[PDB]
Amino acid sequence: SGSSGAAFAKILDPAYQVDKGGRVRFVVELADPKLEVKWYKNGQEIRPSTKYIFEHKGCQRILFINNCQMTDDSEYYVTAGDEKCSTELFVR
Amino acid sequence: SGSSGAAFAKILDPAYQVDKGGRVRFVVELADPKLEVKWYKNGQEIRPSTKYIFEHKGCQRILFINNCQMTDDSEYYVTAGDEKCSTELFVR
Repeated sequence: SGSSGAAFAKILDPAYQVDKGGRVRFVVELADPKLEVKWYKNGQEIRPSTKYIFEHKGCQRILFINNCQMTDDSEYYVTAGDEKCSTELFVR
Repeated sequence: SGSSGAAFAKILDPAYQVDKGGRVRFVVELADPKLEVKWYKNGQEIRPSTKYIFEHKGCQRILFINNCQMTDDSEYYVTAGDEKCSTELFVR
């Protein structure tokens, strides 16, 4: 059963919004504080840069997207273990 | 912006569980009571059968999976408009 593979103590909200030029913060909580996660934008892996800042605080895994523009208006997902959850970012 | 495409008033819960031989009920709520939805099991469209019963009550879109077995332990998603949400079903 997929039950033995549960990895998310807290998943992403269904959707988030942000004003143009603003910053959005995505947060998920893992059961295992040592488990690694990967973030994706519309299916392509996101990596640390000036647009994307990643933080790891114990069980929390955070992704900040800076200077949000319409190019950032998209679906995003994060993987942990054999699971994944997604969200939609709406840029105003 | 994807904001003008929002179609889910209520999305699926992150995960559901069910006992072997039991029945599970998935429910989502659309903003538009006339909008059609499609359900998928691990990426393949689910159709009305004895295993799958679909109900439409105003804005609510429901899917019942009967006689759940380990074969039903899987990821599922539903689409509405240009959006989709997913969930995991754990069979005990």
